[PDB]
Amino acid sequence: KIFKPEELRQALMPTLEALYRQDPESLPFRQPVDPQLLGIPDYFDIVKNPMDLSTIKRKLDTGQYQEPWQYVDDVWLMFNNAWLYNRKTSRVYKFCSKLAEVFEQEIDPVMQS
Ligand SMILES: Cc1noc(C)c1-c1ccc2c(c1)nc(CCc1ccccc1)n2CCN1CCOCC1
Repeated sequence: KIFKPEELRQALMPTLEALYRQDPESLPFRQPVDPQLLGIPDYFDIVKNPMDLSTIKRKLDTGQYQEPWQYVDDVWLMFNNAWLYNRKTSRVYKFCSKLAEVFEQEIDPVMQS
């Protein structure tokens, strides 16, 4: 499959928008994790490949995703990072799990079409 980056933007962006609409659950994911602001100086040791919603949006706007799985891989990276770093009892871990449930529902049909 050859992929049109504006046709992929139009197909994929509503799945990203689905994640942004979740409030409060998307709030920690809207900008890059800032370890200084959050007081978590080991974050970049543990999380080698950070990702967040703003980064995925800018990637999709600059035509960075040659094919849709690369996009799906970034969304999962963002989730896996938050699950790796955070305790299971934490607000952000539980928000991650909600976002992942939303994403799975949204992306399923879109990757079909
Ligand atoms: C994502 C992710 N992965 O690991 C952590 C830790 C986060 C993360 C990532 C971000 C998190 C956050 C947790 N909790 C909050 C709000 C509470 C807070 C805690 C300490 C200091 C200040 C606030 N935010 C901050 C959310 N703000 C909202 C407004 O825009 C900037 C980020």
